[PDB]
Amino acid sequence: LPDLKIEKLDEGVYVHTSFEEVNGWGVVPKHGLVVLVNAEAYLIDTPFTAKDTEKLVTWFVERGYKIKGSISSHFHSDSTGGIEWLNSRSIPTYASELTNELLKKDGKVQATNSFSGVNYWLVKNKIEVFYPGPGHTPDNVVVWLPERKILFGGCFIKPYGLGNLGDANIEAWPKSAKLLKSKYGKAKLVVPGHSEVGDASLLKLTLEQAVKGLNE
Ligand SMILES: [Zn+2]
Ligand SMILES: [Zn+2]
Repeated sequence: LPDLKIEKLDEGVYVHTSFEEVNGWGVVPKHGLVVLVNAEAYLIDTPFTAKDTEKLVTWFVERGYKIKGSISSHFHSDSTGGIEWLNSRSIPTYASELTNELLKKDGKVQATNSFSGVNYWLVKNKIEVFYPGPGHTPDNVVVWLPERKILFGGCFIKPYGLGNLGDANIEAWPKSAKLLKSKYGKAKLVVPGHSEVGDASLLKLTLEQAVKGLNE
């Protein structure tokens, strides 16, 4: 029910926030990014719905920023819900091979472009994809913007509680978070999927929460 939000975070970097009512959770916000590269837009995660995906795309297109592509950080609908709509508009969609395998298992439309293995450049030296290992989901990836030092952690970054454990790997999450913290300690900003933007301390807080959740 709250409207899509689009807010500038940094030069060429915007945070989009969409909202869903989730049974037992109440209203759940979902953050992704729009990243501008030579005045074209890349969507980092789609909103939950085709409606908010269209609103997001239109906001940029009507301002002269063509959509070059989207990438989805994991198979959950809060990262993937707009894939069908983007595909229908011939906008390239990206997801890991494993994310696409889990979408297909969940009866969902797949991204048209897949990648495997651990580091992938969506845009050489500008938008990097990294797989830290299983945590929130088996397939969760993070997106790094090296020129800005901004990490989109997505639903893997859980600084105050692990959220929905439905598809989580509570055994692997601590090792995965330790690796992410080691690689991205230099981050200026970490953008979580469900919590507000913070600094690199969110990598430590996620590790602390994963360690705490394995204990039970
Ligand atoms: Zn999720
Ligand atoms: Zn999520």
